[PDB]
Amino acid sequence: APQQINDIVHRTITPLIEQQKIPGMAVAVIYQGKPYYFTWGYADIAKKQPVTQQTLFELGSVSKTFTGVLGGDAIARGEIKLSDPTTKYWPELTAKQWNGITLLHLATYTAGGLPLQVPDEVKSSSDLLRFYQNWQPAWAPGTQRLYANSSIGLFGALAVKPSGLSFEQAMQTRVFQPLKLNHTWINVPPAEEKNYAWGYREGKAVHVSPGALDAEAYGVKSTIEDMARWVQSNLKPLDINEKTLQQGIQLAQSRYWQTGDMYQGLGWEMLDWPVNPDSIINGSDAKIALAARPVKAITPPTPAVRASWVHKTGATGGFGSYVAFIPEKELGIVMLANKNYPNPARVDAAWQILNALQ
Ligand SMILES: *[B]([O])([O])[C]([N]C(=O)[C]C1=[C][C]=[C]S1)C1=[C]C(C([O])=O)=[C][C]=[C]1
Ligand SMILES: [K+]
Repeated sequence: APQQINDIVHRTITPLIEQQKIPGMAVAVIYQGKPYYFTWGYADIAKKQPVTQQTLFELGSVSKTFTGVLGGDAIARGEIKLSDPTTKYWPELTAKQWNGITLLHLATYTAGGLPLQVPDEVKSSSDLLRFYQNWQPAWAPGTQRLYANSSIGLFGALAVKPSGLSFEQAMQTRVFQPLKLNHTWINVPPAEEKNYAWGYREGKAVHVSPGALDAEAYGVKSTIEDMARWVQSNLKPLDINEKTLQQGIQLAQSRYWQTGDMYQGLGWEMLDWPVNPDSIINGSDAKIALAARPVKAITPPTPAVRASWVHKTGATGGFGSYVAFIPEKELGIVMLANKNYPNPARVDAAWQILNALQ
């Protein structure tokens, strides 16, 4: 690999692993459209299994970027419209607070304060309907952004309804397969367990537990190679042969709302480049605080901007992931770890690396 990439990655990540006590980590840097991989430590401490380029990590909320692109692909296929009322897909949502809430609001966390998490007690389809029917919005739709699994999660579930496929089948056939993400999974098959890293929380080995809308909001597991290919695909959508998928990727990076320096896409979040780490942290869900922020609609949405820092953070109880890329520089990075460490530290490292290589 080019020495400049080798050096900045090792000089940045080694200290990070030491400071955060991360058991295992994989990093990919995409430079001028080529991936370079790095691994450290352990996927399974007790069984002494090292992290490799084939190790599966829980992506946590980075899964939302796949959900956003799958929704974009459905829009491109003419199956759904973001301007469609949620009730068009779920007529059973008869409670009056749902009047005026569209798929756009669900996809962008602007429905009026849907909760951060779906309660553990909510499991079945009937439980889910009851939960959304009982939810009382704090605000009118399209006025404030409140990051939430229950918002983009519902968007993903509804977006695939016209297809006639389960969410998992739609993701596999319309996104994973076309992009050759052959070691990316919503449910890890038994044959792949030998490569599934354990997450570590308070020193205990853990894997994510089943939950309602998990697949849609935080349930994808993937390798550093497939994630590098996902970044490549999002950096250069015009190279994608499947027209609706190319279009869907472009729709997911469009700018729908602005709050401060941040713009909300479908799954992806974007800031204009150049920008410093402090601004990225404060202009993203990478902050320690859970924040309600008024938003300004971008009418109509701005098509994907090349000079942007496009990114997404993700976590599960035992994992911490981060993806960021800058289209106009053909540069990107994926950082996958089996410990859920502070988001600001992820942004700091990613920025240090990409700024050095830009
Ligand atoms: B996402 O923003 O990473 C999302 N992840 C999950 O809901 C999956 C998890 C299961 C247990 C812990 S995270 C998310 C993460 C968190 C958090 O800080 O743990 C909160 C809200 C959403
Ligand atoms: K589920």
